[PDB]
Order: sequence, then C-alpha cells, then structure tokens
Amino acid sequence: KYRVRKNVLHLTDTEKRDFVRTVLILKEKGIYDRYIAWHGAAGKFHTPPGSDRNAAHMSSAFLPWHREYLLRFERDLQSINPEVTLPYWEWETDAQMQDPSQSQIWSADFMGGNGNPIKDFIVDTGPFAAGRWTTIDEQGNPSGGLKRNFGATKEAPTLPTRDDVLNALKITQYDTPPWDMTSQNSFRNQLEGFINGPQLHNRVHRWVGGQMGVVPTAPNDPVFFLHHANVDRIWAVWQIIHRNQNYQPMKNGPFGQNFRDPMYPWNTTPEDVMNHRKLGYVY
Amino acid sequence: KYRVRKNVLHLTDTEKRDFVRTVLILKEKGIYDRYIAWHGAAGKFHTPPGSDRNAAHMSSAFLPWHREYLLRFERDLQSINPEVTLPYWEWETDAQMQDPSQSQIWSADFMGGNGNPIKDFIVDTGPFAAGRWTTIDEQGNPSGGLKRNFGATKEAPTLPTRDDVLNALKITQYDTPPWDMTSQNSFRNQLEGFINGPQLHNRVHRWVGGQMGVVPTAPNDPVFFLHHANVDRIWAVWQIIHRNQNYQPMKNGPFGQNFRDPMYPWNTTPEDVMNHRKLGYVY
Ligand SMILES: O=c1cc(CO)occ1O
Ligand SMILES: O=c1cc(CO)occ1O
Ligand SMILES: [Cu+2]
Ligand SMILES: [Cu+2]
Ligand SMILES: [Cu+2]
Ligand SMILES: [Cu+2]
Ligand SMILES: [Zn+2]
Ligand SMILES: [Zn+2]
Ligand SMILES: [Zn+2]
Ligand SMILES: [Zn+2]
Ligand SMILES: [Zn+2]
Ligand SMILES: [Zn+2]
Ligand SMILES: [Zn+2]
Ligand SMILES: [Zn+2]
Ligand SMILES: [Zn+2]
Ligand SMILES: [Zn+2]
Ligand SMILES: [Zn+2]
Ligand SMILES: [Zn+2]
Ligand SMILES: [Zn+2]
Repeated sequence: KYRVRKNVLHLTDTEKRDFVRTVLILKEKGIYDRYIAWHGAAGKFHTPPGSDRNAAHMSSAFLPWHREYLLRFERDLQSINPEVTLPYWEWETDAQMQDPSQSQIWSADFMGGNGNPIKDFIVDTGPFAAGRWTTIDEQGNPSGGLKRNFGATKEAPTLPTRDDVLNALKITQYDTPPWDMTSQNSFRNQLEGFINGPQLHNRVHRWVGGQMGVVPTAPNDPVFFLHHANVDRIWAVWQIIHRNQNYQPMKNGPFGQNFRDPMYPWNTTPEDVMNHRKLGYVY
Repeated sequence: KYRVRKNVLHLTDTEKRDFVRTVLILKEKGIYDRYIAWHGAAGKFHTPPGSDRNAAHMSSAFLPWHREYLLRFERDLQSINPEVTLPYWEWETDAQMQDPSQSQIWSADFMGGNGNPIKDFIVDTGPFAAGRWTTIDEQGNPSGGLKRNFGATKEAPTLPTRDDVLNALKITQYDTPPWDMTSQNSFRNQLEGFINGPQLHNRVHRWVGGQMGVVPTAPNDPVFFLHHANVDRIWAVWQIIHRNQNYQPMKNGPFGQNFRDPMYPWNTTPEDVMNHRKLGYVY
C-alpha cells in the first residue's frame, strides 16, 4: 500500500515531465511494444474459440486483465524511475468542461492534443506526435503515427459523466452469466460500456478516436494507460463499496474467465489481482 | 537432469497412449489453445518493428524461444500425469525409410496419418482427426480440422537427412550478425532451415504440410511439439559439441534477441534456458 497513483490534475509540472520521459524510454528500449502486442493478442484470443468473448474484453476477465496489465506497465516504469507511478485520467470531471479538449491532460508537455484534420488527424503536438513516436498496425508493422479525433463519432460525441460512473457503482453483481456483452445488472459489463453501448470505458475509447478507437491498436496511445488507470480506480472503489461481493464467475465460466484461471497471455489469475493494495499501490 | 525425453520409437504402447491422452486433456481444459496463441503472437511480433525478424523465428531467439515453449508445455503435461514427458521425432532417421509416411509416429494410435485428398486433405485417422480435435485459424476462430499433406510441395518433397543434421552440428558459431534469415555460418540459421531453404526445421514444417506448413497455425498439429523436441535435442547436442561456444548475440542485438532480453510473449530470457538440464530434463 505504498505506490500512490494520482489524478493527472494533481501532478507536478515535474511529475508529468518524468512520466512522459519514462514512457519514451520504455518505448526506445522496445518494452512498450510488448504491451501493444500483449493487448492485441488477448483481444484475438476468444474464450472459447468462435465465441464473442476474448481474454481481455467482452467478458469477466476484462477488469482483472487490465489491472494486471497496468501493474506490469507500472513496474517497468518503476524500473526506469522509481518515483514514477501510473496517474489516472478522471474523464468524468473533464466531461463537465465546456470543451473537454482543453483539459490539461492534452497539453503539449503531456499527452499532446487532438489530431490534425489537414493532416488526416495525425497528432502533431506533444511528446507523441508523429515524428517523435512510432506506431504499429494490427499486423505488427510500423503504421506512421498516432491519430486522435475527439468526439467525432455519432455514437460517442461526449465523454462519460459522473452520473454514469455513480450509477455503475450501484450495481450489486460483479458480473452475471452468460458473462459476455449481453450480461445484465453486471458491474463489469456496465463499467466496460456495453449496457446501451457505447458507455463509460468503451465510450472513452470511441471518444478519443484514432488508434484508441479500436482494440488491436489502442495501446499505441499512451492515454490508454491513463484511461485504464481510472477504470481500475473505479473498480477499486466498487470493491470497497460492495466489500462482500466478489469476482464472478468462480467456476464453470469459460476457461480463462474463472476466478482461478490463468489470463492469456499470462499465467496470472483474477484472484491474483483482486486486492490492489496487495499489488503495492493505492489511488 | 531427471525428466527423460525419449525417441518416439523407444516409447512403449502405454507411454504413447498416455502422451496422447494427456494432450487431449490439455486441449479439453483449454490450455492447449494458449500455446497455439502464444506461438502465433510471437510470430507477428517483429524485432524490431517493420523488420523480418520475430520473437520466435528468423533470428537468434528461435532456439531459446522454442525451448522455453516446450518446457512450459511439458510442465503442463506433467501437471496432468507426472510420468509423461515430451518425446522427440527423429525425422533424420525416418528420412531413410522407403516411405516415411509409414513411420510408427503416424500410427492411428499416436499422431494419425496423412491427410485425405478426398476430404481436401483433412486428417481422418488417429486421435486428432477432424471430429475429435478442434483447430483454429490465424484469426483465432475455429477452423474445422487438422490437415496434412506429406511432401506435397516441390520445395520440400523429402525430410531432412542425418547428413544435413551432422553438417549443421559442425558449425562453430551459434549465430552471426545481422542475426536474421541471411546469417551465414550460423548454427541457428542453419538448424532453423534458411541456408538454401527450406532445410532442416523449416523443411519438416513444409514436408508435413497442412497447419504445420505455416507459422500462424503450426501448433494446431501435436507433431509440432515432437518436431521441436528433436530440434531442441539437436541444439542440446551442438551445445555439448561446442562446450566453449555460447549464445549470440549477448548485447547490441535487437531487443528480445539479446542474451538477457525477455522473449515475448514472456519475460524469460535465452540465458534462463541455456542449460536444458537446469530446466529439469535430458534426452
Ligand atoms: O459499446 C461499444 C463500444 C465500442 C468501443 O470500441 O464500440 C462500439 C460499441 O457498441
Ligand atoms: O527457408 C524456408 C523456410 C520455410 C519455413 O517456414 O519455408 C520456406 C523457406 O524457403
Ligand atoms: Cu482494449
Ligand atoms: Cu480499454
Ligand atoms: Cu517450428
Ligand atoms: Cu513456428
Ligand atoms: Zn491526489
Ligand atoms: Zn477476433
Ligand atoms: Zn468519479
Ligand atoms: Zn452491493
Ligand atoms: Zn483501495
Ligand atoms: Zn531412447
Ligand atoms: Zn505394441
Ligand atoms: Zn501404437
Ligand atoms: Zn541424428
Ligand atoms: Zn552421407
Ligand atoms: Zn544434454
Ligand atoms: Zn567448437
Ligand atoms: Zn518459464
């Protein structure tokens, strides 16, 4: 219970500089690519085969999978600079702004801004603009540059709201069968964003656009980790709120979705990451 | 140095009936799929991006990657039945037969035979015939059944020979820059099969045909593990023959291909698996 993950808006001008700095090093070393690849692989790993569920999304493992993912990422950051932890982007507050694209998270010294229309939506500002940050496509081949198109889609013109988060925290079940996109009264499916989709998690992805808008390339954008840090935080909150509800399914769910099954591409299980405090961090 | 890995031809009927039994259980539990997925993911993970190299092939990590792969596979088998270890298919010997398709490895009680032309070359005999063993395509979706077409291609009508193996063992360097398909005088590139390709390792894949003939689906066929057990054995032999030769490169090679880099999709390094015997097994 020592690493503290902070709200992006609470970070020092130097804490942000170091976070960005460390992400570039991870990228330069070739470590960052392993994360893009891991997420892409998991997204194509259906549980079971032919199904709509995959190791990292559209099922119960969605939350514990990304928590493990973030922990790994944070440990690598820690290996470069032990002062650096994973911050979270509290999008539900940014949603209140007149124009969310003006949030400090998109400043040139931190994530950079929206995509450039005259450039096809090719982020040209910030530390990860094309020319300073390589991207890979779904095939694993270089792609030419990060793209973003804030709220351009008709389905997700706006970021999720505080109300949306609060209502989700009200659900009593972690998840419910058939443990997939159609699950009802499921905190997991709700937070993920499938109830009246796209909502919450899925909605942020859709709102950002660019690589963030699709599963196979999403992690190409560093904000992916800031997004999922908030999703993880929301889950940690839900866990304290319903301290007597536990992960589901415990058994008889698809292999890879049960409480003690390994989560492809790793051997770690949901049980292994149920208590974030045990993982060494708090929000 | 305790688990003993045997020549398929030295296995009793019971040892074979047990190996097959255990592979089916692994399959039924959903573990077997994790291996298909791991190999497919590694094959699409280029080091570096845009390059021709991958995490499991066409570069220095080819040998230590598959050794780790088999070790993990063997441990899972061991978890099901502690008396079952990974056998090896000594194709060099089978190459001497008038008709290699008559080798006991393809018996109906073990790997099953060649594909059925009428069926489009679907394997209809043995424990893994279509109907008894599911497969998946490159996309992770069910594919309908294992296929094999022994020596059907013009490039690999025959299995590699003893001479081919012996000549490879004479190579003095583990590998040589640029640590890829074009490497010359390298044991790794030679054994892999790129010198006057397709030879040795690549040749067996090509000879078997079906899913075994292509990178993204090759593990779908259980013989994949018997093949790679022999390739691993050949490397173990090379290691004793050149007691004073070590893995290459140790540094300044592409991330993931260096002596102490993690090998996607895992964190294990070539150093971690250099001594097979410290892994708990011998041939
Ligand atoms: O719920 C949804 C989420 C997303 C985001 O990728 O896209 C479409 C949806 O319907
Ligand atoms: O050298 C080769 C190796 C392989 C194996 O996949 O296929 C074709 C080749 O020419
Ligand atoms: Cu995702
Ligand atoms: Cu996501
Ligand atoms: Cu192979
Ligand atoms: Cu292969
Ligand atoms: Zn704070
Ligand atoms: Zn898919
Ligand atoms: Zn909130
Ligand atoms: Zn409750
Ligand atoms: Zn907490
Ligand atoms: Zn023997
Ligand atoms: Zn017999
Ligand atoms: Zn037999
Ligand atoms: Zn031999
Ligand atoms: Zn000869
Ligand atoms: Zn040995
Ligand atoms: Zn020598
Ligand atoms: Zn290991």
